[PDB]
Amino acid sequence: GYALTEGEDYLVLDKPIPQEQSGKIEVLEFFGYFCVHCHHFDPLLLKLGKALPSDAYLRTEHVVWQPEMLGLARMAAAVNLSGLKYQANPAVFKAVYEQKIRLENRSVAGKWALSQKGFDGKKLMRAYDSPEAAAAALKMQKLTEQYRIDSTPTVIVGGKYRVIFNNGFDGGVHTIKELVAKVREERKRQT
Repeated sequence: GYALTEGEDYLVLDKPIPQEQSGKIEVLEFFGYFCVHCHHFDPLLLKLGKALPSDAYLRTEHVVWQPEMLGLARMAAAVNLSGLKYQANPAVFKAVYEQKIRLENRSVAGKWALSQKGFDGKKLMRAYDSPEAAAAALKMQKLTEQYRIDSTPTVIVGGKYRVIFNNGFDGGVHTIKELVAKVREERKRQT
């Protein structure tokens, strides 16, 4: 099978990241659109996300390490606020990592978004402009600094378990699935 041994598969965080929901097991991913490993790992992570039972969920946050790149953090806010994660991610990652398009810039984003064709780019920009998006951008920066996120992708399952990708990011999916099972059993009540 696939036993979960500490200091091997995962590390118990020093200082847990509060889930945005009590009652369900959070799978948290920090990432950047400029990160070749996030880009590659993203299809696999969304797939896991879509298959997660109803008691668990995926949450993704975009690291902010330099003020100039808060706009990428804001584009991620758009993507998610808009409900377009499953549609837009591949395209967004592509534009940023493969095409070096500067989506942190607003004129550029809006243009790219509306030039798109595989999802409602209009919707995306409605959300990108929403004041809720800027607020989420700042919370993302806050999250980065507050919890010392110095590498992407960082996956914390259930607030208190940090994934160690000792056999590749591809190998971490079936570790994340086990961490949710671990938190579930930790949550579960008796008689």
